[PDB]
Amino acid sequence: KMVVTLVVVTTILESPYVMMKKNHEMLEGNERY
Repeated sequence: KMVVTLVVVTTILESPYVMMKKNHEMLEGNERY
């Protein structure tokens, strides 16, 4: 075929600031918290 030619945000689990979700093991990304 055609061949070519050549922000880290840290935190800690504290209520009510950052808490675990219900389906935290069933979801991924930034929606886990």
